[PDB]
Amino acid sequence: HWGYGKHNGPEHWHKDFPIAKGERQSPVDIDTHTAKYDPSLKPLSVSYDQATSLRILNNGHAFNVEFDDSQDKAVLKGGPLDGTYRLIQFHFHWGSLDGQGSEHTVDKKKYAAELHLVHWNTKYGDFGKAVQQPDGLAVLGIFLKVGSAKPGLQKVVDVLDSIKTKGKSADFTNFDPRGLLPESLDYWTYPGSLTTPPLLECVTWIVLKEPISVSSEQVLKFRKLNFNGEGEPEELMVDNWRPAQPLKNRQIKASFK
Ligand SMILES: COc1ccc(S(N)(=O)=O)cc1
Ligand SMILES: COc1ccc(S(N)(=O)=O)cc1
Ligand SMILES: OC[C@H]1O[C@@H](O)[C@H](O)[C@@H](O)[C@@H]1O
Ligand SMILES: OC[C@H]1O[C@@H](O)[C@H](O)[C@@H](O)[C@@H]1O
Ligand SMILES: OC[C@H]1O[C@H](O)[C@H](O)[C@@H](O)[C@@H]1O
Ligand SMILES: [Zn+2]
Repeated sequence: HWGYGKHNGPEHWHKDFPIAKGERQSPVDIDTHTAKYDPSLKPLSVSYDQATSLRILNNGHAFNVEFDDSQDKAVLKGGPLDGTYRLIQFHFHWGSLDGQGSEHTVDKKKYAAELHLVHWNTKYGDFGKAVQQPDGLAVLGIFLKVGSAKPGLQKVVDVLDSIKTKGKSADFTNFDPRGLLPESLDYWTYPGSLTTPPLLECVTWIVLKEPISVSSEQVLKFRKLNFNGEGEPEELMVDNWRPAQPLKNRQIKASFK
């Protein structure tokens, strides 16, 4: 099965997912000097006040905090997006050490971790149909750097001991994802893909420029999770990030002048 190790990591994925070498793969390095301000971008609207979180799951690659997406409870609109995109889940990618962990990089800088808030375009009815479309998904990416603690992350941190191994889940109701945002919504945007198999080229990426700060203790608890299932030899869930992929025939646009 695909993973992040030497024998099943990103350099192997193309053998079962040939789109891994495609024209629109993610993540990418964001060259800030090359990225151009785009006056055609509309204001970005993150509308999470009615979000309904349900559950947190260790899926063997990361942990997903899942939302009720049966209605427009928590949506992303505006910016580069045409129409309404509905929040389905968020997850993170992180490193074994503070100096790596993000998927996107900024002028080749790697952050300690990266948060992905995943949304699907409601014109396509369901996530499964959305991932058949070139504008099916919008992922809001947020970098994490290590410094002061992020208070709105602590509830996530504290439940991780209950989902240590692959396949474990726990109730995770009444979690407010607004507490994971930075102050500014300045962003870069480009067309890309899922960063894990099946690597589908369906994503409008919106990557915020301002990182959030989390404490060393918070990210250390991410690193206590396990890739393995219960009873199996312990493999710490660390370095679950894909490196930057070729930009090819793309441009990164900036929301800010
Ligand atoms: C059993 O060994 C493997 C190795 C690689 C992969 S892949 N292509 O990364 O999904 C799958 C299985
Ligand atoms: C299968 O669903 C997904 C959704 C999102 C992502 S990512 N890591 O945000 O690009 C990967 C896989
Ligand atoms: O409990 C987390 C969040 O859930 C939402 O459905 C509520 O409308 C918010 O007021 C609350 O902060
Ligand atoms: O032909 C000029 C155009 O080139 C494109 O590649 C850029 O995205 C536009 O911002 C520019 O106006
Ligand atoms: O908000 C997410 C979770 O945070 C804490 O774990 C609370 O104890 C729990 O009730 C809640 O579901
Ligand atoms: Zn991701």
